[PDB]
Amino acid sequence: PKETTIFAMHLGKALDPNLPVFVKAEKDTNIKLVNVASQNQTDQIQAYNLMLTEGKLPDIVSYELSADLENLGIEGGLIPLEDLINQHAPNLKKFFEENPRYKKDAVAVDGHIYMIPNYYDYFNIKVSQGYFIRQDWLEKLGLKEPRTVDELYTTLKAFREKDPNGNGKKDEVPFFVRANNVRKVLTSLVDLFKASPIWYEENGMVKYGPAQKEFKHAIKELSKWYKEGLIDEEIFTRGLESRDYLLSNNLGGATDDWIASTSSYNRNLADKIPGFNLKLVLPYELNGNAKTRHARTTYLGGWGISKDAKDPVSLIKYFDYWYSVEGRRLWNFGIEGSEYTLVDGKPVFTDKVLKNPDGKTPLAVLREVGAQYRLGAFQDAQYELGWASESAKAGYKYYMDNDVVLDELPILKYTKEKSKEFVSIDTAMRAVVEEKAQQWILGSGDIDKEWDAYIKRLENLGLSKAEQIQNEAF
Ligand SMILES: CC(=O)N[C@@H]1[C@@H](O[C@@H]2OC(C(=O)O)=C[C@H](O)[C@H]2O)[C@@H](O)[C@@H](COS(=O)(=O)O)O[C@H]1O
Ligand SMILES: [Ca+2]
Repeated sequence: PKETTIFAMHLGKALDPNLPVFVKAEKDTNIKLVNVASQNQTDQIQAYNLMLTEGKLPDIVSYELSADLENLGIEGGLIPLEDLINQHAPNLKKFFEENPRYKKDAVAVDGHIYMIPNYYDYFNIKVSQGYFIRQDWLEKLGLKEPRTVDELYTTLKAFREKDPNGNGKKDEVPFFVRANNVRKVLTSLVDLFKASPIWYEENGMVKYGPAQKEFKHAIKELSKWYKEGLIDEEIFTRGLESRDYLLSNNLGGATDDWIASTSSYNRNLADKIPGFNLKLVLPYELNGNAKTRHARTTYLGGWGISKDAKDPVSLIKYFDYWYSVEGRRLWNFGIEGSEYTLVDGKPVFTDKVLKNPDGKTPLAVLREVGAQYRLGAFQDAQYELGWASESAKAGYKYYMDNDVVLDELPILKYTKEKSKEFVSIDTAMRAVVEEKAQQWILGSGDIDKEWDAYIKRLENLGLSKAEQIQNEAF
C-alpha cells in the first residue's frame, strides 16, 4: 500500500496530494504522497525548521530556501542524486545535458547534486514584478502619470484624500502589496526607493541591502507614508488575498507585483468596476535612477531525497516524471479536458482558466488544481503566454525595451563550513531586519535614533564575515 512521505508547502499551503495534478501523477507513477506538513500549517520556514527536529526526515524534502536545502545535503540529510539520475532519470539527464547553465544551479561545491531546483523558464521570460497604477483614477482626478517617487507620493495622497472611487467614503488604499511573509512585503515596498531587503551586486562586489543608506531612506519614507494612510495599514498582515480583495472592492490604487497576473485584473473586473484600468508603468525615477531590482531568478527552491527514504530509486523516477513532455505539461497546464485542450498538439486553456466566473486570476485557477506547485519542476513559458493578456505581453517587452531591470544576484554556493556559517549569519540578520523594519514602518521605533545600533547589531551577528563569504563565492 506503500506511502511516500513528503514535506511540501508553497504559498502558505501544505501540498494536498488529492488535487487533480497529483492524482494524475499518482496514477502514472504509483507514488502516493503523504505530507508531513499538516493542513493547518502556513509558515513554511517554521514548519521546515520544526520538521528537522523530527526523528526521521520524510522521504522527499521540498523547501523554498535553497541555500538551506543544500546545507541539508552537505550535512548528509539529503543524498547525492547524480548516480540515481544517470541510471534512472533519463528526462533529467537529458535536461541537464541540454542546459549546462541550469545544471550548475543544481551542482553543489563538492560536486554532488543534492536537490532538483524548481526552474523558471528564465531564458524565455526574465521579468517578474512591475509597477501598476489605477489609470482610471488618475483620469477621474485629472492627474498625469507620476514619474518620480515624490510625484508618486503626491498622487497617492490625492487617491487617499479625494475619493477617486466616487463613493463618498474615505476608503481608498492608495498603494498595496501582495505577499505571504515580511521579506516579501518589504520586497514590494523598498524597491520603490531603489533599496533591497537581500544581497545584491555592485560593480562585481556583493553587498547586503538592509545595511545600506538607501534602505534607511526607504524605511523612513514608508513610515511617513504609512502614517498618512498612503500604504495599506494592513501591509504586513493582509496576506495573499490582498490584491484580490483590494482590487475587487475598488479600494486599491497602485501596487508593485508580478506582471502577468496583475495585468489579468482589467479583464477580470471589467464589468464589476466600469472603466477599471490598472496599468503598468516604468519604475518611478529616484533622482534619475530608473532601475528596478525585480527580476526572475533562474530557479526558486527545490526538492531532494532524504537519507531516511527506504526506496530512493522509485523517488528519483518520481522526480523524473515531471521532466517528460507529458509530466512537464501536467505540472504547467493542469488536466487535459479540464484546464486545457490540445489544438494542433499544443495546449489552449479553457474558459475555466481564462474567464473564471468569480474573478480569479487564470494563475489562481491553475494553482487550485495543483498546477504550478513549486517543487523541483521546470516551468514552461508557454503556459504563462497561454493566459497572459496582450497588455501583459506588451508589458514584458516594455520593461525589456527600456532596460529598467537589473538582473538578480545568483544564489551563491559555498564549501561545507562556510555554507553552514553563511546561512546561520544570513538567517540571524534577516530576523533583525524584519523586526526593525516593521517597528520603524509601524511607528513603534524611531529609525533615526536606532539605525546605528541596528547596524552594530548586524555587524556583531557576522555581517563582515557573511560579506567575505559572498564575495569569495562570487
Ligand atoms: C515558482 C512559483 O510558484 N513562483 C511564485 C510566483 O509565481 C509566478 O507568478 C506569476 C504571476 O504573474 O503572478 C507568473 C509566473 O509564471 C509564476 O511562476 C508568484 O506567485 C510569487 C508571488 O509571491 S510574492 O510576489 O512574493 O507573493 O510567489 C512565487 O513563489
Ligand atoms: Ca472612496
